[PDB]
Amino acid sequence: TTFGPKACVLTIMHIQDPASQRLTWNKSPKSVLVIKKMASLLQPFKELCTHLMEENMIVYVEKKVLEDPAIDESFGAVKKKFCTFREDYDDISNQIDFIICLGGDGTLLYASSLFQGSVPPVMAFHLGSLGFLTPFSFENFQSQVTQVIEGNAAVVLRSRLKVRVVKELGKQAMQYQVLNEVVIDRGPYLSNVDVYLDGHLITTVQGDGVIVSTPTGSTAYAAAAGASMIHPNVPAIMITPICPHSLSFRPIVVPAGVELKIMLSPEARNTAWVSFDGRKRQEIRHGDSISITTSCYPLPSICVRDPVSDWFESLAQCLHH
Amino acid sequence: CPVTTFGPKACVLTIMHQDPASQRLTWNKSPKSVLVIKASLLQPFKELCTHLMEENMIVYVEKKVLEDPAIASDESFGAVKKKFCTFREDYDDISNQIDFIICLGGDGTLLYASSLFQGSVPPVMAFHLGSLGFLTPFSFENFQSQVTQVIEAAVVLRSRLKVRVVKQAMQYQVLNEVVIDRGPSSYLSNVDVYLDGHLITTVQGDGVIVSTPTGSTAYAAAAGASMIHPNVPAIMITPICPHSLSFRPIVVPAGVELKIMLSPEARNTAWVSFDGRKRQEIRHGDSISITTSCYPLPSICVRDPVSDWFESLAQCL
Amino acid sequence: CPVTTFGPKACVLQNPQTIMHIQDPASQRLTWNKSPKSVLVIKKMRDASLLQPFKELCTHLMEENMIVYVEKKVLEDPAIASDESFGAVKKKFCTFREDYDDISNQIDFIICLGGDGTLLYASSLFQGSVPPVMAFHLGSLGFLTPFSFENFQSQVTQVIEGNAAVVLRSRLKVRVVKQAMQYQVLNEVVIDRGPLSNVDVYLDGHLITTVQGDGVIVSTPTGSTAYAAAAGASMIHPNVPAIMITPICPHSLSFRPIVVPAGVELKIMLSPEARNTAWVSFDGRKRQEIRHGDSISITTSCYPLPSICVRDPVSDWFESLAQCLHH
Amino acid sequence: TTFGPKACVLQNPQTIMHIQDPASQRLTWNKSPKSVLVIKKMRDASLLQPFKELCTHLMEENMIVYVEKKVLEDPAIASDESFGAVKKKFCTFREDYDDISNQIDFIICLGGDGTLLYASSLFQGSVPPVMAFHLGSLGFLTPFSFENFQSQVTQVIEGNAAVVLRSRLKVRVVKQAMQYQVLNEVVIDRGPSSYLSNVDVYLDGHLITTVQGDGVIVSTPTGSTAYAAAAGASMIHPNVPAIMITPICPHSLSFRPIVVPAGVELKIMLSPEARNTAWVSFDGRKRQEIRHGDSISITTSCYPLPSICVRDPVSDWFESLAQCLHH
Repeated sequence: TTFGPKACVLTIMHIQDPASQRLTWNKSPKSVLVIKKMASLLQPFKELCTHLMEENMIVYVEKKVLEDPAIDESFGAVKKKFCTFREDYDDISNQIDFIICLGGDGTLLYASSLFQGSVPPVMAFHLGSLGFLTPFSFENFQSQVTQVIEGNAAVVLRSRLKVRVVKELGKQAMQYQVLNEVVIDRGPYLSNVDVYLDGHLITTVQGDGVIVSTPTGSTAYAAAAGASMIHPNVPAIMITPICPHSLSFRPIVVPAGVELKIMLSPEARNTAWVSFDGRKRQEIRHGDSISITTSCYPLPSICVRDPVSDWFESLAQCLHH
Repeated sequence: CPVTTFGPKACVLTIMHQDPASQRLTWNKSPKSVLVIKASLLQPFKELCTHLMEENMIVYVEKKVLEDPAIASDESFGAVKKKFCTFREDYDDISNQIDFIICLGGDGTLLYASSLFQGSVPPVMAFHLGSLGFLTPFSFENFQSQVTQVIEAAVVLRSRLKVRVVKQAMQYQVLNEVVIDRGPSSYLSNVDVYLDGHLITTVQGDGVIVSTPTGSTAYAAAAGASMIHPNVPAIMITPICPHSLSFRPIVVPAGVELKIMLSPEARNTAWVSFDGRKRQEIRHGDSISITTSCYPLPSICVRDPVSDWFESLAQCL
Repeated sequence: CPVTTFGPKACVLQNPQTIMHIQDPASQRLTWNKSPKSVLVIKKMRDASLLQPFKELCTHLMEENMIVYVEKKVLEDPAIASDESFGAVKKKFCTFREDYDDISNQIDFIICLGGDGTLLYASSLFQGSVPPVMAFHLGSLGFLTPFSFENFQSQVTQVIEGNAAVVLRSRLKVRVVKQAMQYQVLNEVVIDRGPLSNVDVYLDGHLITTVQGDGVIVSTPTGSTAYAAAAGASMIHPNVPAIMITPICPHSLSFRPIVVPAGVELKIMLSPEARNTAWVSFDGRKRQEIRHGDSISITTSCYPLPSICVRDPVSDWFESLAQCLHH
Repeated sequence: TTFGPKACVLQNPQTIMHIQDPASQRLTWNKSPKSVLVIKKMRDASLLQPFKELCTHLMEENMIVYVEKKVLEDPAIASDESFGAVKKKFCTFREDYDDISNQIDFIICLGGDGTLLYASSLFQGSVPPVMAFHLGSLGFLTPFSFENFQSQVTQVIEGNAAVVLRSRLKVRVVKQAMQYQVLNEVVIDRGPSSYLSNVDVYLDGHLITTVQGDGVIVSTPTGSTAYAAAAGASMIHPNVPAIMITPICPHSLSFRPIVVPAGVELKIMLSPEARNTAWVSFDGRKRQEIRHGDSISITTSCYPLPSICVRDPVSDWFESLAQCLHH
């Protein structure tokens, strides 16, 4: 904090080291929500659920998972002991102690959509490929699940973005938590979307649109639009234009504490559309604003080895293929 | 600052202790020595140095600056020219003699300041005359009052990389980047990149750039990297014209240790550069270790860390 | 002239059915079999800077005893409607309705005021043979507007009375079979996803890939400075015979833009596994859904757009490129 | 062709060009081939058995087989006692010392990558027909599978095989005038200079831009899958007549890759204000310094490389593209 022989820097933040973080259970978990990728995961699902119940724990699954014809007379005993919820009708946000994901892709996106406030710890398993969000192998799953419950497992606090859509009626405000990104794209050539950073007009996006992503979302849609692969321990917000009219408009990475305000330019002839992790697509009209900030509710991803090692392994596998 | 509770039963159990957007400069003692680093700049150089001396301060400059016939022929500036405290770039170490640095003109003035201060760096106040750039936020108009205001200020702590080359061990502090390229070799490079001891990949292409957020607007930008705000703690790995098009630029946490060396199967040698200078050959068995330096470059703001960068981007776009 | 002998013993047989007879793309000139009488004037919409040049050019063309056509909506604009001086001229225009009237065989040559969509709007009106297009720039040079409005009278006269140079800007013929519909595009045909696309791309009957990404742009060398430019394509001189296939934000980063010969036939359709529908658009217009079983067949049109040159096809593009890289 | 109701383009004999259809070209032997040059990919053990098999067959078919001296020096070839009889019957040449340009009737390449580059460097005039085999992956320049090679080699010798005439660039370096033929590209880079390059690019005498970056790649459609691919260029079918100009890590992000007509003349030289020197490479070989006053003139060569086809120019490339996008 000393700069040369006479100067120094004089507000102080208290953050735990992202590389040293571990999970703690104030009380032993009892309710577990199981999420599986929407056929190879049928036997692992059946095996996991039987184990969790034999370990005296209430298992939650979406109603549609048990409706699948593949889900068996032998599994009937377990099938009857499940706690089911309906995705579009039921709120299980405050009922779940722990989350287990079977398979990759949108399992963690789906977990994030169910938990729009505090997110319970997430243990993600891979069956097919390693991916970036599923570090655990299903081999010796019983001992690993036990070590996560009984021990102090390492975690990556995968940041999320808080997205507030204010629409003129009074006014109506809608809040969304995105794990990967928030896309603002043109309606059916040139969008006219104004991007403000901490109150400063940064630019008017003219092109297909803009992706505002988290380091977790750096391997998602933004990757395809020219963004960098960002380790989930890097505190930042990424702004990636989609097919910009100005080729000089390169992807941008800003500090996690900035506030983004996105709205249609007053001169905008056409409307724009906003999407939250590819879901809940809705129109942005004149007078409507989208405010993006880093959420105070990150997704706690449990680790196999540690935050750095797990991502490096996923990167090494990514660059081997 | 995230909520540390995860659902109804879990939470997180090493604790680190300043907001990068709220940082300001403090003088334990008033500055007495200023280092000035700089044809369009000749009159503002004379103007500034006459002002700094009139404000009772020892002004340091490199010997070659005063050797210039534009400075040497000026008889009026002969009184000031004699009062400067000179140093020789390659022979003299002024690292612990300078209290504050002033840069005239853009480009490699900050790179040059970084090379002179391989330990703690005094605060840098950079002026632009031509274009705004990304590292020169101050306008030379009303400089007298601006400098008075800086002495009697907001700052960005621009991180640097600590580079260790073992072939004999050599240490270098780089402000922008360290480039490892194939040099005169036609054949694609065979550079092994290790992150915290883990072999990530073998770079096959023109090479790899390992940069700081400050260096993101430099060479890495041209190689497909993102523009990273200097308040983001991170190290960047950008391949140069990679053979695999899927090999995207990478941004890693500031606390990782990078190890770069030739692949055992490498038929040709690689070359390492430090902020474009001190180019040298990398042979088999030689290693380049890269970590974030504990000595960042303190760049003084015209407005604030966020606003300054946004305007440099507004001018860029 | 390439040497047709390959080493001491081999060569390529120079057969009459293999030798093509193409007019030099760099040496082409315009000829009037009869003097033009009708002119179509197209001006960039909602640009106030073009109002005075429009009125000036229209007054001149009529004073040169010629029927000046404009779309009805152009004269409806309050900027034109409020001007009392332009009344005499305003009454002498032949107006047509964009969506109702076919002026394809009534127009002798076209004049464009400003860049952007002016030329693609001309292409949409002429789905068969296209009359000569003389495009003017007011703001920046651009790539499709070579003429300066300074001394326009003499230039318009030189184009009518002389043998002006031309670039035959190729177009694509697009057949949509859902019922068959035919479209001519100057720049591109975009096949994009609805709110991961699963669009199959066939080249001369061969399935090349399934596009998982935002979609695909199939463009002409003229379209290379348009939408495809923003999606990572190259700038292609309009005298280069080719079809461009540019993916939009592909899932596979290794999927680079592709340039194929002008004589290939592209067939685009939804992959059998496509859960969502795709959308096809023609120079950003006439957007329509693509369902399972529907096909889009793309070939080079036999009706290219004749763009009049200030100097020549090569010189004009080089000048536009030099100005493009100066900015 | 007509353009609207009254205009057309004058079809003049001095304007009409007589170009061979690139899709219809086939190989003809004026005399049966006797001397074959065999080129195999360096540091690849998988090609050793195919090499031995091929060279035993060619000699059994009473033909003189040429190989570079270093190929037979390899311990894998040198130790094999069974291959000794064939090893003694080869005509060896020394790469940089011997000129075999007028001794070879036919070229066979084993494996991809630099094999065709190496063939091109040996034949700076007329190039004998090239039959390229793939063992590992299909690639873009090796269409033949080594399975049933005997019958394929015979069909190429006894028949009228289809051919792609892969254009080359003629490069004249005046620094003393030297001439070079490149199959893929000519690179002009900043070399060891920390400072951004200052390379002036002229197209048909017109100064287009000053490249300030790592440098510029001037490539052929064949070279589009080589170095230029890595620098942001498009994949161009080898039947597209064109020259490609791709900047390497340009200082201006707006500087996109460019595709120009095959008949343009490029002149590259240092900007008068250039503080540092540039370096010119020819297919990654013969690297040399470019000082003030030195010029590089690039045009399409009159000696293209005749690549023999498995099926045809279009089909072969589409298959290579389909395999490229499958991986």
